[PDB]
Amino acid sequence: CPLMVKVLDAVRGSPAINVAVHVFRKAADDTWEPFASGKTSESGELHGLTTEEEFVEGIYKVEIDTKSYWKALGISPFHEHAEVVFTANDSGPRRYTIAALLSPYSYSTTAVVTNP
Amino acid sequence: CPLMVKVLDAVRGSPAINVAVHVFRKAADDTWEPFASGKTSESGELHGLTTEEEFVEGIYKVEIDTKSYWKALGISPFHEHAEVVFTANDSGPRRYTIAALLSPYSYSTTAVVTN
Amino acid sequence: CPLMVKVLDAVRGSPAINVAVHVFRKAADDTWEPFASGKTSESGELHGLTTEEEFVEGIYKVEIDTKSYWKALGISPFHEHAEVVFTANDSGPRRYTIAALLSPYSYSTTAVVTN
Amino acid sequence: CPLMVKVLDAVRGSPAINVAVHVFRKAADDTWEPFASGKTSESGELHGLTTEEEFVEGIYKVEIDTKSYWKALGISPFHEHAEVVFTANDSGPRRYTIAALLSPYSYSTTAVVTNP
Ligand SMILES: O=C(O)c1cccc(/C=C/c2ccc(B(O)O)cc2Cl)c1
Ligand SMILES: O=C(O)c1cccc(/C=C/c2ccc(B(O)O)cc2Cl)c1
Repeated sequence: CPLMVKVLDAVRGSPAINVAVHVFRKAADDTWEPFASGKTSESGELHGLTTEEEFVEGIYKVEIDTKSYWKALGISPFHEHAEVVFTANDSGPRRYTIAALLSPYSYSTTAVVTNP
Repeated sequence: CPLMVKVLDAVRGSPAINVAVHVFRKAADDTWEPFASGKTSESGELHGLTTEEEFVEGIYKVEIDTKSYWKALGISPFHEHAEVVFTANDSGPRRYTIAALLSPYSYSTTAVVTN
Repeated sequence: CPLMVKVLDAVRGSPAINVAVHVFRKAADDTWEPFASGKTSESGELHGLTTEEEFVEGIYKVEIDTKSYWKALGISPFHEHAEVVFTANDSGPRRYTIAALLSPYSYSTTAVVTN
Repeated sequence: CPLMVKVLDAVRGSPAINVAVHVFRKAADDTWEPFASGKTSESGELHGLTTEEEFVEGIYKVEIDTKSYWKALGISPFHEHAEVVFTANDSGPRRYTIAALLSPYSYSTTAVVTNP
């Protein structure tokens, strides 16, 4: 699994479940092309977005749909989404975990990058 | 000052100085139109981006050029930039501070919205 | 103002107002001796804790009473309090700001140390 | 596993490996009694600190030795340690993950609490 997304809820102290995630990759014309999408499981994890073959070098954007998540809990949050933009695989294949910790008016994101 | 941006450095324990910041407003066709920009000061702050008259309700994006900041310090970073996307809403408090705390492989952002 | 404490609320997007803060200094027998305390202001800030003369090198602990803050808002929190423990060092920059961003099950803290 | 500690490094984008962790429990006389200790593995996780039987109701302090961690990387950090203090098991047994994300002058901690 070359790209995994994990989302946690800082209000409830739990995984953030059923969070929609859309991944985009910058094309040669500088536009953001849809790359993969999914939603977090009961563990707050999203697996299976892509494959080693498909996940080539590029600039990727991981958009985490935080607003939809919060509204369903009765909270009117600040942000539209959390966006995470990074260059991937420019020194060869790596495995990326993109993690996000969510609050209604704040979020934090970190990456764990490992070499297979 | 309806919109202020503040940036801090979690590696050095300091304001993040001379960081480029660009603000965009979402247009009717869903594209991002340049709205305001500047560089953070010695206190890590960027004031004077807009005025009450110009800062109407709508969706805004604040892009913070974190990659260039880390590169200038000789530190290899993860993100191309930090992006903060939010709706300005007239019912809520009037002044928005978008703050960001930067590390090479992580960032955190919060909004302080007050009267 | 060699030591300032600033507290923000990640749920409401606001300063954390009227939060009790206690500062302790580590004594020679390893016990924590009360040093200074106060409540955060309407801007989430606590100034005037100590003076240059009194704030000598040593290990300090800042305890932020987060549990009472959340309980007053009707929100069930995880932590008893947030604790920030650090060494004051004379070589470094002179003014210390200990900042904390609070959520019910999480908190983040940073130091901004400047001249 | 009723209590697990996970530590990540925000400078390197990796697990924080070999981080010492000491857990204390408040005694009846209000002193902090040593409860369990260990260090994080290659995954940044510390398992096996305690058992369901031993981990009774109480106020617990998880002290993560961040200063020692950073000095070994050549960084003179701000904090002595990160302390995480919480009441546990007061509504019956729960499973607790205490996570911490470390930078030289900052750290963030969150808890994931689940009901077995
Ligand atoms: O505190 C922040 O700023 C922060 C930011 C972004 C992510 C995280 C959480 C990471 C995490 C990753 C995996 C597990 B796991 O179920 O083993 C648990 C946790 Cl908490 C914490
Ligand atoms: O993102 C985190 O994890 C984080 C952690 C700890 C503190 C902060 C906030 C810093 C701050 C400091 C001063 C002002 B100010 O009123 O000029 C505003 C802000 Cl938001 C953000």
